[PDB]
Amino acid sequence: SVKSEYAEAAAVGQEAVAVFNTMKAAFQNGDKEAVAQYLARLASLYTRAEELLNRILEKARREGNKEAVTLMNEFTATFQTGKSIFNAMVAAFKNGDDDSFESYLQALEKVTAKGETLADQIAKAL
Repeated sequence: SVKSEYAEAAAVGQEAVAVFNTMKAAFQNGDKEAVAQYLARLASLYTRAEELLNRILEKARREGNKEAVTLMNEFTATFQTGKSIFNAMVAAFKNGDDDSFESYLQALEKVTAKGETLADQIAKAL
């Protein structure tokens, strides 16, 4: 079902949350060796989630589920905000800019925590 696919994409999302929190602890400890690996893992997770969310949106459209389309449009636009912030973090790590890294990390956390309200309504609309 579109709903089973949504639950799968939500689980990938929660996987990225878990890796993000481990990455934050490593950043705070100064384990540059670990942060680089977590960043690569997160990028692969975000790429997968984006693909899954897009397939779900296109299926909702083909089903004529207007309400799910609206919510998925709003959700994917916010997903892109987080992805822009994540890309900025990746660049800041590569430049050695821990100050910017922390700032972007904090921003990505609240773009993520504020997207929580919408993920719940998407499940119910699909």
